[PDB]
Amino acid sequence: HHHMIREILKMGDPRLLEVAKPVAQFDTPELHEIVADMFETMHHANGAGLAAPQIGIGLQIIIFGFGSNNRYPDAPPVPETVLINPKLEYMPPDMEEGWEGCLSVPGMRGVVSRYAKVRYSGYDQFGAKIDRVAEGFHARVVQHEYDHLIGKLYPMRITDFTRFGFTEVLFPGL
Amino acid sequence: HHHMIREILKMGDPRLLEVAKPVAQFDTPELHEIVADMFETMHHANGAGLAAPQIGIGLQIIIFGFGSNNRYPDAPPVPETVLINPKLEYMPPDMEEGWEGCLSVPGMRGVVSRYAKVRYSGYDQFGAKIDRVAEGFHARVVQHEYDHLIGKLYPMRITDFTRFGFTEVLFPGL
Ligand SMILES: [Fe+3]
Ligand SMILES: [Fe+3]
Repeated sequence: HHHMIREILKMGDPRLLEVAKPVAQFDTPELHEIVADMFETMHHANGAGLAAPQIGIGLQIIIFGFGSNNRYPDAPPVPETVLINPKLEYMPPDMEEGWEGCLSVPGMRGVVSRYAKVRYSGYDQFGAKIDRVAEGFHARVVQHEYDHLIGKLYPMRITDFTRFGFTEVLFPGL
Repeated sequence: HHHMIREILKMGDPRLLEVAKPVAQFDTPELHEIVADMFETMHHANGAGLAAPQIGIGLQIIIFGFGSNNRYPDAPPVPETVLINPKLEYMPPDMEEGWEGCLSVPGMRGVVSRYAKVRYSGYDQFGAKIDRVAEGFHARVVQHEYDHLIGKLYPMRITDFTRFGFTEVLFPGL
């Protein structure tokens, strides 16, 4: 055996449009391996977050968080988190527009409106409960990764396609 | 003073969102050079068509046509055409969906609804009048290149973002 980093599926793959299945058991060796592979893939690609369907695993698992990120240099530190079987609550009415990218949409960015604040709950990989209120970029990452679990990619959320394009044109300094 | 092929602007460049100005004088040395550069750029990139704003020239000039095209291998021959100051007439109600790409959106395809038939008129680079009715892929490429003159790129026309993604995933053989 030689370890191979897991590849990220690109938009157009029908697996990214499926609705992920819940994780039935926590703290299994296999789940610890999945989480390790997700962090390895996310870190190698300078991701802000990653959802398991993006590496072909149809499960409700998301990871996110960094101290600094050079694909999103304006983003503040976000707590490193493993969030399994998430439940989100959106807090209307305050929305914020922001530029988003996605490792499954390589080379692009677009403006997406997100809730300024969300509640999220779920479980870590050991089965411990998580229950938080998030705002700003933290809230944006959680919404973006949650969307992957319900088959949504951020171009589906864009309303203004004059603000969608290639990162090297939109953000040359990056 | 070596000739440099003109580069194709990528989506995100604000020049692609502008509304192109009409050509005021036909049959000038400058116009013949623009047309030559457009064909050079289009052919090198296997384009089905090209609009002057895509090479940074804010003028109402489109070119299109080929015997065969390897980015759209199912497309039939389309008459090679230079169309300046185009006037299009859309013919409702018959619409057709088809997979479109764009040299300004490298690496992607998406399903776009177009009129099955259009009328188009305008002038060639010598100032002679052109007036045709086009159907199918011929009508599709004329609509696609005309859109470039009014600041529209095909993701602005997509309504089903489950059918938008990377060419290498959607069409592996290409
Ligand atoms: Fe994503
Ligand atoms: Fe185009």
